[PDB]
Amino acid sequence: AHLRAADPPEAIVDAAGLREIRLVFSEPVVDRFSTFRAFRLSLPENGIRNLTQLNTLASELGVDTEESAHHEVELESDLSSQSAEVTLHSDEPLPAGAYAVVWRVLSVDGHTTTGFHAFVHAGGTASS
Amino acid sequence: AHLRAADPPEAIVDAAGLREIRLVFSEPVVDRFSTFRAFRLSLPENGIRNLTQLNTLASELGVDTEESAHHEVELESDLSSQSAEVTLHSDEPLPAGAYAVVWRVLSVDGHTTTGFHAFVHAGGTA
Ligand SMILES: [Cu+2]
Repeated sequence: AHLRAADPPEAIVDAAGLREIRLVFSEPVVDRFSTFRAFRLSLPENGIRNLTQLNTLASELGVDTEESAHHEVELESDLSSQSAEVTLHSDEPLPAGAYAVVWRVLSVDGHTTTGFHAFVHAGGTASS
Repeated sequence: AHLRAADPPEAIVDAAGLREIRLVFSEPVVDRFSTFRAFRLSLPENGIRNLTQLNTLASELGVDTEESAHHEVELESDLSSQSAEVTLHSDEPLPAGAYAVVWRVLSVDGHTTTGFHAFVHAGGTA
């Protein structure tokens, strides 16, 4: 499988009120065996200067990351579109910050893949 | 004259509770003839992918921008360090967002320059 589509995209977005992340894969995702988590990333003193730097940080996290050593976003996932689309619904609106979603997916073809998708939320839980 | 340094710098910073922007120029700034404004930028639907894109948005603003066409930050400015450093104090903590600071400076050498500085505040007010 591979990721076809993700919203928010890999971008600095405003999106005040954001409370969901959507991923669309190229194949149906098998339930149970596929898992999804997201993190609010700690930015280094004086920040990051492009999304390449953000991607480097995000690439080190995974589904077996330890929650107490990081800042996990609590969320609930559901499968749709004959299980090719995954919607991650956050408990409350996401504040501003840099975020990564990480996964391990077993696809209908029987292969397991891992990956991540990262973005910068420049809006807050509500409109300025 | 040119900008030597700025804090926040041109980056994506967390900086929860940010309420001031410091700019340091290469020459003393003349008060009154020099002015400073800041704006919280509207990002496009697709978001932006890099800070060059941020620069593009910021570079169109200036000291003669119309306040009602934008989202201006209410602030007070203060000169120091024999007038080469400018501190911009925001009236409330800055909410998260992309920002631009713009200026027109008259330097003690009698020359006027314009410029801008942009950053992304990815943290909140606390
Ligand atoms: Cu000059």
